[PDB]
Formats: sequence, C-alpha cells, structure tokens
Amino acid sequence: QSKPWNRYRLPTTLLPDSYNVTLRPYLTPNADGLYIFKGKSIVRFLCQEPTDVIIIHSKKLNYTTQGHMVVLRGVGDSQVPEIDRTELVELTEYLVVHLKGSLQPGHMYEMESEFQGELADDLAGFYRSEYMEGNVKKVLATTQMQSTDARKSFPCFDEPAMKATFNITLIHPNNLTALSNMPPKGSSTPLAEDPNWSVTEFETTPVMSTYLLAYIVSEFQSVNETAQNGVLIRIWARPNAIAEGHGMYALNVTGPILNFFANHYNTSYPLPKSDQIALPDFNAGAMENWGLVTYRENALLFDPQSSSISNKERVVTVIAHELAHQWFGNLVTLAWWNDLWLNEGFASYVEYLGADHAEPTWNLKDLIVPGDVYRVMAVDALASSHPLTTPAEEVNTPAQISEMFDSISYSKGASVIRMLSNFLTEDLFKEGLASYLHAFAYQNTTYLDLWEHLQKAVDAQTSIRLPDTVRAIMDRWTLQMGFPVITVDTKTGNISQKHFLLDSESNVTRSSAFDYLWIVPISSIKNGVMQDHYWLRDVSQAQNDLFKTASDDWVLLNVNVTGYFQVNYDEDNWRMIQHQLQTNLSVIPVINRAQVIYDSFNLATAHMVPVTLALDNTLFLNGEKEYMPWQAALSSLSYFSLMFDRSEVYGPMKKYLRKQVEPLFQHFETLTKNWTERPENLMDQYSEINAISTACSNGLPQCENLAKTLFDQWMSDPENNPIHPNLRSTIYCNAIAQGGQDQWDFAWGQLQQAQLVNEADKLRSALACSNEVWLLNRYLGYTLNPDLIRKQDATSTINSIASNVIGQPLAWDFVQSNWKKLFQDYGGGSFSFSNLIQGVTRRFSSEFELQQLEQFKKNNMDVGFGSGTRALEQALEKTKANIKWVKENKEVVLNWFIEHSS
Ligand SMILES: *[C@@H]1O[C@H](CO)[C@@H](O[C@@H]2O[C@H](CO)[C@@H](O[C@@H]3O[C@H](CO)[C@@H](O)[C@H](O)[C@H]3NC(C)=O)[C@H](O)[C@H]2NC(C)=O)[C@H](O)[C@H]1NC(C)=O
Ligand SMILES: *[C@@H]1O[C@H](CO)[C@@H](O[C@@H]2O[C@H](CO)[C@@H](O[C@@H]3O[C@H](CO)[C@@H](O)[C@H](O)[C@H]3NC(C)=O)[C@H](O)[C@H]2NC(C)=O)[C@H](O)[C@H]1NC(C)=O
Ligand SMILES: *[C@@H]1O[C@H](CO)[C@@H](O[C@@H]2O[C@H](CO)[C@@H](O[C@@H]3O[C@H](CO)[C@@H](O)[C@H](O)[C@H]3NC(C)=O)[C@H](O)[C@H]2NC(C)=O)[C@H](O)[C@H]1NC(C)=O
Ligand SMILES: *[C@@H]1O[C@H](CO)[C@@H](O[C@@H]2O[C@H](CO)[C@@H](O)[C@H](O)[C@H]2NC(C)=O)[C@H](O)[C@H]1NC(C)=O
Ligand SMILES: *[C@@H]1O[C@H](CO)[C@@H](O[C@@H]2O[C@H](CO)[C@@H](O)[C@H](O)[C@H]2NC(C)=O)[C@H](O)[C@H]1NC(C)=O
Ligand SMILES: *[C@@H]1O[C@H](CO)[C@@H](O[C@@H]2O[C@H](CO)[C@@H](O)[C@H](O)[C@H]2NC(C)=O)[C@H](O)[C@H]1NC(C)=O
Ligand SMILES: *[C@@H]1O[C@H](CO)[C@@H](O[C@@H]2O[C@H](CO)[C@@H](O)[C@H](O)[C@H]2NC(C)=O)[C@H](O)[C@H]1NC(C)=O
Ligand SMILES: *[C@@H]1O[C@H](CO)[C@@H](O[C@@H]2O[C@H](CO)[C@@H](O)[C@H](O)[C@H]2NC(C)=O)[C@H](O)[C@H]1NC(C)=O
Ligand SMILES: *[C@@H]1O[C@H](CO)[C@@H](O[C@@H]2O[C@H](CO)[C@@H](O)[C@H](O)[C@H]2NC(C)=O)[C@H](O)[C@H]1NC(C)=O
Ligand SMILES: *[C@@H]1O[C@H](CO)[C@@H](O)[C@H](O)[C@H]1NC(C)=O
Ligand SMILES: *[C@@H]1O[C@H](CO)[C@@H](O)[C@H](O)[C@H]1NC(C)=O
Ligand SMILES: NC(=[NH2+])NCCC[C@H](N)C(=O)O
Ligand SMILES: [Zn+2]
Repeated sequence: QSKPWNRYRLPTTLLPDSYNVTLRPYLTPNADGLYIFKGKSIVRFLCQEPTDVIIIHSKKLNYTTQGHMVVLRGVGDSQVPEIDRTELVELTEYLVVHLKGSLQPGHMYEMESEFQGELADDLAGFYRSEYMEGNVKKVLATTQMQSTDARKSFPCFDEPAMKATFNITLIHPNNLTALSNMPPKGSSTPLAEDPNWSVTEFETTPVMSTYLLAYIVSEFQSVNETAQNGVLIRIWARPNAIAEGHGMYALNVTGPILNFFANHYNTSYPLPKSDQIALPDFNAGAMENWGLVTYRENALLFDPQSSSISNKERVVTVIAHELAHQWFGNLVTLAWWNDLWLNEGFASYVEYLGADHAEPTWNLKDLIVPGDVYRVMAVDALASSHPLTTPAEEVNTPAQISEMFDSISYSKGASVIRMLSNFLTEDLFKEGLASYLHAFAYQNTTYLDLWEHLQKAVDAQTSIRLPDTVRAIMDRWTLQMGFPVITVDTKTGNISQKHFLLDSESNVTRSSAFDYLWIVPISSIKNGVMQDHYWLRDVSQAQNDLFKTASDDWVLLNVNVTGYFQVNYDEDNWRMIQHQLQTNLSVIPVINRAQVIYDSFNLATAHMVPVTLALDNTLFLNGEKEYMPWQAALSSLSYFSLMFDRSEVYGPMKKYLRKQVEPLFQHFETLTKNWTERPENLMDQYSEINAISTACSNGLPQCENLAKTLFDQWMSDPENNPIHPNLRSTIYCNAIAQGGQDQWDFAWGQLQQAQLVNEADKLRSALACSNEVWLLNRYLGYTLNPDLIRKQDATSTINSIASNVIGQPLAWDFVQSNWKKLFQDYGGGSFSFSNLIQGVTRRFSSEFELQQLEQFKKNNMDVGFGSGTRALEQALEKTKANIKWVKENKEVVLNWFIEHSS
C-alpha cells in the first residue's frame, strides 16, 4: 500500500465546499530584486469517509501560519482532531496534514493558512507581467491557473471536478484596479495597517473549478456596454490601447456572441458580468477564466488603421472560442484532463458558429476545413498519432496533463464534433447539448454523458435514423487514431475504407479494438445534385448504386468535407470532375473545389494517385475566383516550391503559376477599381491577398509594378502609408526584393519606429526579401543584437532569411558558424533552437546537403543542441525523406510543368 501523499490523484475522502482567499501582490521588488505575493486562505470541506490525513495541493508556497502550516477548526459544533504535523511533499505538490485522530463522515471543517510565494514572471499561478508605458516599466499582477497552477497561488483541492464557491479578496495599491471572476462587492476600503493599500472584496463565485479562477491588479482601463438583460460587458487594456480605440472591435462582437451562445445552448449566461482583458505578451494566447477571460493583446485588440482582415478574423474567432467555454467547460466541466479533447474540441468547433453570428456575411464556418480539418489530418495520417481518448488512469502528472493540449485534442476534436452535429443535424445536436448542460450544470461529466444526452435526442424523434448508437459510432472516431481514405470505383459503385497514412511504407504498431475500420457518414453529390445520405458500416468493402456512374456522369463524396475522411476515385471519375471544374465550376460547392486539391495531393504523397493527377486538379484554377480552392493549391504546392526552387523545375513551375493566377489578378485589378477599394466580404479579401501574393512571388510583371509603385509612393510620403494592411506583407516584400539599400534602409527605419507588433512583424519579414547577399548578411548580423532585434524575434528573423532562396546558404552558414551560442542562450532566455533548425534545414533534399547536416552534427562534443536536440534528429530524418521524394518526383513534375506552362 503506497502512502496517499505519494499518489498524484487526490483522495476522495474530503470534498471542498467553499474557500475564502485573500491575495496581496507586492509590485515593488524587495531590492534583492524579488517580487512576492502574500495570501491567507480558509477552505471549508466536508468529510465523506473517515480519515486521519488532509491532503491538499500546494506548489511553491512558503507557510507563515501561526503554529503548524495550517490551523484546523470544526464547523458549527464539530470537534476537530489535533494536528500531529504538517509537511510539504514537493513531487506530488501536496500540503499534508497528519492528524492525531480521524475526521468524521458528514462533518465539515475549516482549514486556515497563511502563505507567500514569488510573484514570478513565469506566466503560472499568480504571477507578474512587465511592460512599457513611455519611459516607465509598468508591472501588473495576474493569473494563469490552467491546468494545475491554482495550487501555486493558494492551497486548494486542485482537480477540476472538486468544485466549490470562492470568496476572493485582493489587497492592492489604492490607485490600481482589482478584477476577479465576479463583480466587486462594492467600493474598495483602505487597508487599516497601511492606507496606501486598498481592499477589494468580490461577490461569491458560482460553484466552479479552481483552474478557472482569475484575479488581476493593474492600471488598466476599459470600454463598456450593458447588454439588454443587464449583463455588463467590458474590454480591459493598457490605458494607451483603450485611448487609441483598439478595444472597440472586441466590444462590438462580444454582445452578439454572448447572445448567440445563450440561445445556442438554450441556457442563460451564468454570470452577472463579462470581463475580457488584453495582456501584453501573454504567451498562453487566451484563457477562458469564468467571468474574466485573458488574451494576448494581439488576439483581442484591433487597430483598424494598421490591422489586416485576417487580424480581424483572429479577434472575432478567439473571442467566440473563449466565450463558448463560459457554458461548455466552465458551467459543465469535464471530470478529468483525459477528456480535454471534448472541451477544447467543442470550443474549437463552435468558435466558428459564434463568430459567424457576429460576422454573418463572412462565411466563417467554411474556414474550419482549411483551419482545422486538413491541418490535423497532416499529423493524424501518421503512425505516431494517438486516439482522441486516453484512459483517465494514464493521465496523472502535471506533465501528462499538459500533453493533452495538442493539435489532435483541439483540431481533430473540432472535426469529429462537427461531423457529429452534421449527421445528427444541428437542431438535434442542439437539443441533446441543451439537455446535457441542464442536467450537469455546476457539476462534472465524461464524454459518455454527452453521447447519452445526444442519444436521448435521437431516441425522441423519428426523422434521423443511425446505423448504430451515437456511442458506438463515436467510439470508432475517438478510441482509435487516424481516419480512413474512402475509395470509390464508379464503374461498379464499389466503395472501400482503409486507415490512411501519408507514408505508404509506414508500420502502424498501435493496435485498434476495431482493426482500423470506421462507421462513416457519407454524403454525395451527383452531377451537382445532392444524393441520399449513406452510411458505410464497419466493413472493408461495400457496394451502392449511389456511387455508380454513367460514362458522362460524375459523383463526389463528402459534401463540404463534413466527414473526417479523404476520398479517392477511379481515374475516369477524376477526369469527369476535372472537366466539370473546367467548364462550369459553380456546380461543385466551393469547399469541395478545395477538397479535390487537398485530398489528391495527400493521395499522391501516399502513392494512391500519380502526382500528375494532383497537378491536373489545379488546372481549373485559372477560372477560380474564390479563396479556398486557391488556398488548397498554395498549401499543397509550398512543398514543391521548397524542394524545387533552386532547380530546373522552378522556371516551368513559376510560369505555370503565372499563367494560372493572371486572370485572378486581372479580375481584382478591375473589381478593386485599380486597387483603391478592397472587396467587401472576408473570403474575397482573402482571395485578393493570396492572388497578389501568388502573382508577385511568381514574377508577374503587373504585380511587380504595383508593388514598386506603392512602395515608391510610401517612400516619398513616409507618414501616409498608401498600402492597405491586407496587402502589406506582399507589397513590402516584393518591393524590397526589387530595390536595393534605398528600399532596405527605409523599411529598416520604419521597423525601428514601429509602435505596433503586427506592423513590426511584416517589416521584419519583408526585410528578408532583399536579393542582395550583402544586405541579407548585414541583416543576419543584426539578429543577435537585442538593441536592433528583440531576442524573442531572432530565430524568426533568421528563418525568414533562410526562406529567401538567396538567403538559404547565408542563414545556414550563419547558424553553423554561431552555433557556439548555445552556451549563451540555453541560459539567457529560451530561444527555439528547435524552430531554428527546422526552418534552416527545411529545404535540404540532396545527399550532399545530408552530408553537411551530418558534418554539422559533429559539434556533438560539448555545447550539444539543447532544446533542439530532438529537432536535429528530425532534420536528418526529413532530409532522407526529401531526398527520396525528389528522386521519385523530379522528372514527372518537371515535364508536367513544362507541358502546362505554354
Ligand atoms: C469568509 O469571508 C467572509 C467575508 O469576510 C466572512 O463573513 C463575514 O464575517 C464578518 C466578520 O466576522 C461579518 O461582518 C461583521 O462582523 C462583525 C464582527 O464584529 C459582526 O458583529 C457583524 O454582525 C458583521 N456585520 C454585518 C453587517 O453583517 C459578516 O457577517 C460576514 N460577511 C458575510 C457573511 O457576508 C466569513 O466568516 C469568512 N469565512 C470564514 C470561514 O472565516
Ligand atoms: C521561501 O523560503 C525559501 C527558503 O527559506 C526562500 O528561498 C531562499 O531565499 C533565501 C533568501 O532570499 C536564499 O538564502 C540566501 O539569501 C541571502 C540574502 O538574501 C543571499 O545573499 C544568498 O545568496 C542566499 N543563500 C545562498 C546559499 O545562495 C536562498 O537561496 C533560498 N533558500 C532555499 C532553500 O531555496 C524563498 O525566498 C521563500 N520564498 C518567498 C516567496 O518568500
Ligand atoms: C464597431 O461598430 C460600429 C457600429 O457598427 C462601427 O462604427 C462604424 O465605423 C465605420 C468605419 O469607420 C463608419 O463607416 C464610415 O466611415 C467613413 C468615414 O468618413 C465614411 O465612409 C462613412 O461616412 C461612414 N459610414 C457611413 C454609413 O456614412 C461608421 O460611421 C460607423 N457606424 C456607426 C453606426 O457609428 C465601428 O467601425 C466598429 N468598430 C470596429 C473596430 O469594427
Ligand atoms: C463565501 O461567502 C458566502 C456568501 O457570504 C458564504 O455563504 C454563506 O455561508 C454561510 C455559512 O455556511 C451561510 O450561513 C450563508 O447562508 C451563506 N450565504 C449565502 C448567500 O450563501 C460562504 O460561507 C463563504 N465561504 C467561506 C469559506 O466562508
Ligand atoms: C500609482 O501610484 C504610484 C506611486 O505614486 C505611481 O507609480 C510611480 O510613477 C512614477 C512616474 O509617474 C515612477 O517613476 C515611480 O517610480 C512610480 N512608483 C513606483 C513605486 O513604481 C503610479 O504612476 C500611479 N498610477 C496611477 C494610475 O495613478
Ligand atoms: C430553451 O428552449 C425552449 C424551446 O425553444 C424555450 O421555450 C420555448 O419558447 C418558445 C418561444 O416562444 C415557446 O413558443 C415554446 O412553447 C417554449 N417551449 C417550452 C417547452 O417551454 C426556452 O425559452 C429556452 N430557454 C432559454 C433559457 O433559452
Ligand atoms: C461530479 O459530477 C457528478 C455528476 O456527474 C456529481 O454527482 C452528483 O451529485 C449531485 C449533488 O450531490 C447529485 O444530485 C447527483 O445524484 C449526482 N449524480 C451522480 C452521482 O451521478 C458529483 O458530485 C461531482 N463530483 C464532485 C466531486 O463534485
Ligand atoms: C466489386 O466487389 C465485388 C465483390 O462483392 C467484386 O466481385 C466479386 O469478385 C470476387 C473475386 O474473384 C468473385 O469471386 C465474386 O464472385 C464477385 N462477386 C460478385 C460478382 O457478386 C468485384 O470485383 C468488385 N469490383 C471492383 C473492385 O471493381
Ligand atoms: C456547403 O457549404 C456552403 C457554404 O460554403 C453552404 O452554402 C450556404 O448555405 C447556407 C444555408 O443554406 C446559406 O445561408 C449560405 O448563404 C450559403 N453560403 C454560400 C456561400 O452559398 C451549403 O449549404 C453547404 N451544403 C450542404 C449540403 O450542406
Ligand atoms: C515496415 O515493415 C515493412 C516490412 O514488414 C517494411 O517494408 C518497411 O521498410 C518497415 N519500416 C518502415 C520504417 O517503413
Ligand atoms: C453554371 O452552373 C451554375 C450553377 O449551377 C448555373 O447557375 C449557371 O447557369 C451555369 N453557368 C453558365 C454560364 O452556364
Ligand atoms: N497549452 C495551454 N495550457 N494553453 C493555455 C490556453 C488556455 C485555453 N484553454 C486555450 O485553449 O486558449
Ligand atoms: Zn479553449
């Protein structure tokens, strides 16, 4: 019998009722330079089963309590046992209170403690964040409890299912504002011991999880709205950001998104107010703390004068995501971190629904396909993938919990939930979802509970019929990794499924309970007309006349890619689809025009079609106006650019892409009235952005000339930037590529005085587009200078230079030569040797380059490679793969491009 304090999961003998917590950050260092916070807490808990030990989480807290580390009292007239001793057990992050007798079932106890910790700049628990306002370094105090860091701010039963109410008090400088999950009780009062401090008490939370607590002390200011039901909505930011109006977009969209979700969930927003706060350099991106959601600035703030449309899209979707959680995840909470995929998958899906409500003309819901589906399919089509579900008993340590937060959890979670909603229909999905939220409000669940409530909705109607239970179907998609390729022979209507792997030689060693067979919902369109829905059962092979065609007809599966799978056809059907896209593309839904490209390039990779069939699938693009199919092509061909852009293949490739994109360029030139006005909706703006990028990077003279004119014009009038933020990255880059030290020095000046990160980013990246070796080398020479290049930007900048075909050898030489700055930046901040290595070696595709990477590896003796040790192995592995791919593909690809370029 192991001792319970040496087990990672808490006992279930004691359950918390409510906490009082008082925190007091000291935002002035103690002159050895240490920042601290002090706290006092009382937890009231109920004894379920007798026990002579109290085990509660504590991390990096020193205790100053009088006596033992806690004082223990009975509630009401309960007696309490004497404390034997209190100890801290660091490994399992416990405060352990050994008692001289047993606590008694049904009795409640209160445990009081006093403590302090470092207010570290470490983005964990209660922590400090430093930023600049003019001359002054400002310091604020804020929180990040997710996942297991509430215990770093005060002792608590720090597991998501052990919910409780919290009464938070902040003691803070009297001229700063204090925020928490709930509204303040009233005006702050002076701290009697020192009236330079004030005390702000907050209203009692609902019953909630510790990982969702938040509290913040800052000089921040807000923009406000009161919704019709009296819910107060505020956006908080740096005084200067608020004054510039950068909070207005967030405020604009928040009301509509909250309204959408209350109706979507059939459940009122469960709090009296909604605060969202933009934090400078919040590396975690955003966190859904209940009533007080935190964001990195660039995720919440928006500058209409400098921000592109894609920035706007990022703001509305991240807001929709975090707000989605205020019901799904916060009101009803998954019992344990092994079910994180459901929480994060659900939010990652409905973020598009919420954002769509706020921006109904943008067709946002479509973007889940490129954004999540095909993104996660890249990693889920590997032997090294993993099922959405993990046994709860395998997820114990804080490191194991952190591993839950990955692409599979978010993006495959989103993809499968979206599939589920689609085959249930949204109305039916919403009924079960509402039933689930009502039944489990303020409590905890597993994914099985959601399946059960969805099944209840299915059972209560007669319209939607499923081939099996919701659970049995979703089991196929959650208990085994990966996804099928569905292959159709349209001569017979034979249809098959098999586990899809990009590497046709891969060995899958992870076994599945289902032999990698799925139950697959299959929609289809024949000659542009919707067909009856079909389910492929858990069989290798089936037949249906739905998928049988005449000679002059075509069929296409997985309308709008609602289903988490990819599709192959016989060549005849492929050609018929190709001629349709050639002659009238609007018969096929825009998402499917993209699908044909996405799937066919993946199939070519996996040797299931020839690479020329994938290329053939791009031939229609010369008539394509819309964003997604072009995006499909650009994403699929970026590897071809990477392998071939230094080879004889590249001229014919550029020529073919010039041919394809010219009509699109001409279309927008007219539509935008000579580039003076952007297209109206988001998709068309995105298409314009890509069309200009593609034209300019492939050397279309008309785009090159546009880029030179605008940049000339900006240089003659530096304070009036004539280039729309949408087009800035391309126009900057192409213009600097055409120009010399005049253009380069000017853009450098503008980088030095850029007050906005997004604009600094674009300039930094464009500066790497110069075609002068000496400019790129001098630039590389700056990247280690923290004066001229922020350290957090150094590897990014080197990678951008590596990306330049002329900068490739320069960056590689520079990284090798100054590698002996591992002993200067595995200590002086983090870095990302890993991201540096991948970027600089990304192109390597010959034996000779592999010989160089091996030779570079022989500075193994000392310094080593740090956090990129694993990366350098991945680079030798990827170069081998690239060598093999280029040998296989070079001849067939060269001759296709020659043939199709005119
Ligand atoms: C968790 O925090 C709560 C808020 O501080 C505590 O409840 C408060 O206790 C206060 C002081 O004990 C009470 O305020 C006043 O106290 C004086 C003592 O001199 C009493 O006579 C007054 O009756 C009382 N004043 C008023 C206007 O009620 C509060 O009653 C009380 N606040 C509440 C209940 O909202 C909890 O006790 C504390 N929990 C634990 C376990 O200590
Ligand atoms: C929680 O308690 C810890 C242990 O008491 C504290 O960590 C200790 O900080 C000490 C004081 O800052 C350090 O001791 C010495 O302090 C003198 C004067 O400040 C320094 O000149 C010395 O460098 C330092 N001693 C040595 C050997 O270097 C300790 O380094 C450190 N002790 C341990 C065991 O980690 C925490 O400060 C305290 N935390 C908070 C937030 O209160
Ligand atoms: C938050 O929502 C607000 C209300 O919908 C938006 O306010 C709108 O800002 C528009 C963009 O500046 C304005 O449109 C036009 O602006 C120029 C200025 O000269 C002119 O073309 C037009 O005269 C003007 N619009 C019209 C219809 O004439 C609107 O003035 C304004 N609308 C309202 C109702 O005030 C905010 O833009 C929005 N904030 C963000 C960041 O999106
Ligand atoms: C946090 O504050 C709440 C609200 O004041 C406290 O809830 C009260 O609990 C007391 C003692 O159990 C009851 O007598 C009252 O009926 C409760 N009031 C309300 C409005 O619910 C709660 O006890 C506090 N938590 C702690 C640890 O003291
Ligand atoms: C809140 O009070 C503090 C102290 O009065 C102010 O912070 C000082 O500001 C000056 C410049 O204005 C700095 O040089 C000092 O070093 C600061 N003191 C400390 C201890 O940091 C602060 O400006 C006030 N803030 C507001 C919003 O009124
Ligand atoms: C949850 O949804 C139900 C069903 O839409 C809502 O109750 C219905 O409200 C409509 C609106 O006029 C009535 O016509 C129906 O008769 C109601 N049905 C029932 C069974 O009551 C309810 O308003 C929603 N609740 C929330 C909080 O959004
Ligand atoms: C975790 O959630 C479950 C529900 O999924 C909670 O169990 C419920 O407790 C409430 C209030 O005591 C009862 O009304 C229900 O009968 C329970 N439902 C069950 C047992 O299925 C459970 O209390 C939560 N766990 C913790 C530690 O709070
Ligand atoms: C379509 O599937 C059917 C199997 O249901 C295939 O036809 C069978 O092929 C086997 C293999 O020799 C014959 O022995 C069976 O008698 C056939 N079944 C029949 C005719 O009902 C057919 O080959 C498949 N067509 C494809 C894959 O294009
Ligand atoms: C496939 O996706 C398209 C969107 O790309 C869907 O078209 C939308 O349909 C909804 C509801 O009918 C309309 O409100 C939108 O205005 C449509 N948008 C566009 C751009 O046409 C289409 O309904 C989807 N097809 C299927 C079978 O689900
Ligand atoms: C996987 O096993 C098969 C032989 O059964 C082989 O073709 C292949 O080379 C093996 N390894 C890899 C990494 O593909
Ligand atoms: C092509 O098909 C579209 C959509 O089905 C139809 O509206 C249109 O008539 C066709 N366009 C032409 C030019 O025939
Ligand atoms: N990997 C993390 N722990 N990220 C924390 C961010 C929190 C939030 N749950 C999100 O998905 O944005
Ligand atoms: Zn989330």
